[PDB]
Amino acid sequence: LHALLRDIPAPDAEAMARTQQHIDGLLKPPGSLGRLETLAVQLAGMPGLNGTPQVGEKAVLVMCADHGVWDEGVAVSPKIVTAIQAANMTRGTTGVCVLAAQAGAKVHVIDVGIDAEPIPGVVNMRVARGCGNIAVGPAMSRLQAEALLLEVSRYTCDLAQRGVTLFGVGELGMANTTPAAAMVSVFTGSDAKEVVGIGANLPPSRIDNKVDVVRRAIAINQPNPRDGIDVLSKVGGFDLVGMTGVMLGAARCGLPVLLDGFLSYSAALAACQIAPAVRPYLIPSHFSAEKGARIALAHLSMEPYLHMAMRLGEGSGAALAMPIVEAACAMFHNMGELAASNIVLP
Amino acid sequence: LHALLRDIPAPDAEAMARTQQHIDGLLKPPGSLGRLETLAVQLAGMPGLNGTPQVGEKAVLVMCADHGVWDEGVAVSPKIVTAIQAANMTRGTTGVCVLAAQAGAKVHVIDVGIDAEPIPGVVNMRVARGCGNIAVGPAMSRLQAEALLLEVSRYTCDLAQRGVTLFGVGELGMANTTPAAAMVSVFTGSDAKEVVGIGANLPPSRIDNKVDVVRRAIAINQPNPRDGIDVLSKVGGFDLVGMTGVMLGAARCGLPVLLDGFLSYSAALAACQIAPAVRPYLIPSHFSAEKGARIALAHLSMEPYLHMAMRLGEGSGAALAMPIVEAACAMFHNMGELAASNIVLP
Ligand SMILES: O=C(O)c1cccnc1
Ligand SMILES: O=C(O)c1cccnc1
Ligand SMILES: Cc1ccc(O)cc1
Ligand SMILES: Cc1ccc(O)cc1
Repeated sequence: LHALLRDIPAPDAEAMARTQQHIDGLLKPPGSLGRLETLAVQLAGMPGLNGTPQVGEKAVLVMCADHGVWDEGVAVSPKIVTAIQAANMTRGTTGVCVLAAQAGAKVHVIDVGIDAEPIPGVVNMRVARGCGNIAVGPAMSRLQAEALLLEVSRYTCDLAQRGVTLFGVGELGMANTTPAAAMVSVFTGSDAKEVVGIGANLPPSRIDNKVDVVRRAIAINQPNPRDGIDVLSKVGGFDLVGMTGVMLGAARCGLPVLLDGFLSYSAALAACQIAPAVRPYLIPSHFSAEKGARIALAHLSMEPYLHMAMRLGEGSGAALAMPIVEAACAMFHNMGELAASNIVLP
Repeated sequence: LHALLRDIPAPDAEAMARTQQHIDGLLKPPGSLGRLETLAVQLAGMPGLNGTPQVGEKAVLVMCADHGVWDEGVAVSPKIVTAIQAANMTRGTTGVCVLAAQAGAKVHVIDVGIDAEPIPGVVNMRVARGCGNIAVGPAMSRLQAEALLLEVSRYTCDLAQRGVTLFGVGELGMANTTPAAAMVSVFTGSDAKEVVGIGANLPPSRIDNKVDVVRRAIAINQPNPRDGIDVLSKVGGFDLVGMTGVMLGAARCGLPVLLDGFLSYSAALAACQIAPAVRPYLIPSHFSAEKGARIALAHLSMEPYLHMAMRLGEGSGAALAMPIVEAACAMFHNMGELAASNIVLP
């Protein structure tokens, strides 16, 4: 793990310089394609991409798990939905499933701790049957967090070996916006009220309780903000841990990862805390409708491309942005050149 | 034309109601897919779509034309670029070309007034060899505007008859951000300084002159803000007129049109002024980096989906958003249902 972290590659400045010059010479006013140009340069710098913006196979990894905090009344969805939806992921009837198919991406469903019997067809990496109730203690042990990080990381890099060049990250876990808010609060130093949202349609009345739960979780566990693994283990969840693991894995592999929504921002903060070297590999997708989104994104210094007021999760936002990534590549490779048209600008 | 305007259909509220109920029953928390749901309902209301959100063939119409105002020193691009780029559109090496191919859309290049010899392969609807210099008089005659509107409108609806169900609108015309700013200024009642941008890399120094040119255009022509055709003819251009014509045509045909950037916002204001019934058919794509974008969008009451800091034009933003439209349809048609999973929410 320290090995893993040690070996994350830095971005290739040389490839990026070559990319930039190439972009500048395309059939358009310089810088006219804005963020699409910056994206292309970013990709070019990723070692697993072979010095150029390109997209081979795509995969969306969905981390599923239950949370003990559900018992605190922080979520209106029945606990069982996690298990139900996880099975549905195998049938391709879910939101991320539908959106991934549209993008030509494959969905990988991973059970990191669903509180139900095992689901056939789902990748089994179950830590336990749901994590500890963060309100009265830690979600899990540091050892448990570390091992899962390690395990997911490896699975991720392994896909790389099979042609995957672009990852998307997602989750499924009733009550998960609670640990996400706790993490955000801790990493950003924001007060709970500021970052706690309605999650999946939590009634306006029930909010106060959700805020109290987050505060309690923090007070009781005393997570250390300067220690990402400490935070994850104390006030996070298996699903959150798994997402962080994808990010660590893609970076080590020198490949890009598309973030999703709120839950993913939490995991990204953790990952960046654990290894800043991870940052350059992250790509935002959309701007989650969760209340704490703005704060979390500010701390990641990220500006999403899509404003869809989405708040479903599952990696649906990630899938939706994949075409944008492919667009930047298309632009890079298929546009003509100014010089070829004898076009001279100032 | 008055016929044309008379016959624009209202949206089908019945289809929309059915759509909404269907969306609500999908495998997700109600309203969780945000703008993707609203988009789907919007499409369902469009009569040319047959009561459901669907996408058949797609086309991006690019209106090309030169402007006399170029002579005022408002643009750094050589005048000839219009003609050059128009030809390039036939070769598929341009930005919109590359992005359309990615979206599976076909690009239609239409010459409405390029100041050069005719370009083989380009649809010929040339009004004149460039429009009048708006700084000292009108861009064209009202008759000329009306006829072009009519002609483009028809061409548009005709494509419908060949399976096209989704349009994208774009332009190509050196100096065109000048008439666009004038129109915006006039329709919104904003001062020129507020809406005049750098267009295609206009040097910061040269801005003042661009602002003076817009003011002059307005003072001299005295366009009537309550008369969209009056504005277009006086301070617009052939390309701007053509874009408005696409919007009028798609609406009459009961089909959706994706807007592009700044230039397209100008045309949209005109179209809405001319026929408010057009509004429900318009779909924003991205948020142009042009200075006057925010003001123009506010007046259209639109919030784009994509924030890419793009400012190329050509309909590139339109092409880039097409996948989003297809996503809303995919969502609508391919997701499973709550009831089927025995999922009951509050
Ligand atoms: O932004 C998200 O990903 C999200 C928001 C609410 C509930 N679940 C997921
Ligand atoms: O927003 C646009 O479409 C645009 C901005 C600048 C120059 N040309 C087009
Ligand atoms: C130089 C240039 C190229 C393309 C375009 O659409 C405008 C200007
Ligand atoms: C009810 C539900 C459905 C999907 C999902 O991802 C979350 C909750």
